[PDB]
Amino acid sequence: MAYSEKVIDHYENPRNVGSFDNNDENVGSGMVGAPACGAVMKLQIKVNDEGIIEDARFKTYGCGSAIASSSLVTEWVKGKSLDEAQAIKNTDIAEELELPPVKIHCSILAEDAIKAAIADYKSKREAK
Repeated sequence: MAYSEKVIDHYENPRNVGSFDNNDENVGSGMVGAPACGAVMKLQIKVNDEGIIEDARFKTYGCGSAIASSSLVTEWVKGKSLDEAQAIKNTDIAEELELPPVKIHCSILAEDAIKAAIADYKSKREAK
C-alpha cells in the first residue's frame, strides 16, 4: 500500500451519483481492492424482507476506462437473491466481457465485490 497519487476525485462536482442516500436498514455495501491491481470496486444493493435484490447501485473509484465488470455484475444482481448473487463465479464475468489477459484478476473482483455487499446486509439485521 503506497501513497497512490490518485485520491480525491470529482466529476464536475456530482451529487452523490451511484448512491441511495445513506442506508435503508437493509442495504449492503461491498468494497474490494488489490495492491498490484491499484483499484477499488464499490457497488450498492437493496434487499427486502423476503431477501431478494430489488435495487442495485454502483459508484466510480479508480483511474481507468469504464469498467464493464461492475456494470455487468450490477445488472445481474438486480432482481437476484442473496445466494444467487453470492453464487456467481468470476468465470462467468470473465467470459461475459472477455477481459484482457493483462489482469484477469479484474474479473474476480467483480464477483467478489458484489458478495461483500450481501455479507454486509446480513450483518445489518444480525446486530440490532
